[PDB]
Amino acid sequence: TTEIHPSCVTRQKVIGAGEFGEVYKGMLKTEVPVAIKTLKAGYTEKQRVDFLGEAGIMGQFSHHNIIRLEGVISKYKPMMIITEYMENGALDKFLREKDGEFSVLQLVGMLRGIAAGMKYLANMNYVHRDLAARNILVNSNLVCKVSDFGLPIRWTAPEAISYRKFTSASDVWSFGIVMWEVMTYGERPYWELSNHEVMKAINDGFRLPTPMDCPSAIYQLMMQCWQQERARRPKFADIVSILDKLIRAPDSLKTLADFDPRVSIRLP
Ligand SMILES: Cc1ccc(C(=O)Nc2cc(Cl)cc(Cl)c2)cc1Nc1nc(-c2cccnc2)nc2c1cnn2C
Repeated sequence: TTEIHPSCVTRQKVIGAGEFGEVYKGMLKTEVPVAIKTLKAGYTEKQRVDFLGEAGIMGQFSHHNIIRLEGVISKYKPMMIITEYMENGALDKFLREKDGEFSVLQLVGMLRGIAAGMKYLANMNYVHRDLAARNILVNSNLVCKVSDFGLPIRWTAPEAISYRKFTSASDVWSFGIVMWEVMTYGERPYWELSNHEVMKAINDGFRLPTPMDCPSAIYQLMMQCWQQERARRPKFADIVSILDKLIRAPDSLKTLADFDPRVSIRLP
């Protein structure tokens, strides 16, 4: 993993928290903006193994839709994981702050990118376990990069909740939920239902209703991500292929799924 000298890093502002340290925005000289996760004095052996292990896995990833590791500081303390900086931040907040501002084709493009990143992770034998819009970063080209900021009942497949079976197929369930987040501009899955009410609804066969203005093909795809039987869900290769074909024949997205009105307004 590329080792960066501390003199090349300037931490500027705190942007969040890590396992045993803080996360910062800063600048890297070689200035490019970067995000910086630190491991502070007193960290345990297990925290060090997990921190350096995370850096090592991130260093093996090279994909347009996966956050890119700039380097690591391991030879000096505090230790640091340094990534590219994504100007538009996390996707859930981004869409909530830009409600209605994008075209259907732009939104589906986002999903294609997320799906390509997930196909790569799954092929690399990396199970994400926490896929949600809050863990996707957006750059100034609208490119979505799968990330993981650490800690999700509403996003998690039934077998993962029930007996802790996390696989790329439970990640597919989560991707379905991410599709719904994107097409709703960041609505909260299942709205005010409690965690127990969500699981009961899922077990009894209910599923999230179609978003407003949602292409029929897109709702059909998210519905197939939520099959109870794990083996029946599409693989990420299937998802990428479908999304790529829909984008390349964009008239395919003009057919919309019926939106079930929660409210009726009667006017003459
Ligand atoms: C520094 C860093 C370290 C680790 C990871 C990461 O994704 N690790 C990872 C991903 C995979 Cl797919 C697999 C495995 Cl093994 C590990 C990401 C970053 N970078 C960012 N993080 C945050 C941030 C904010 C608040 C709280 N925590 C983080 N904001 C950012 C970043 C870039 N731009 N912005 C606005």
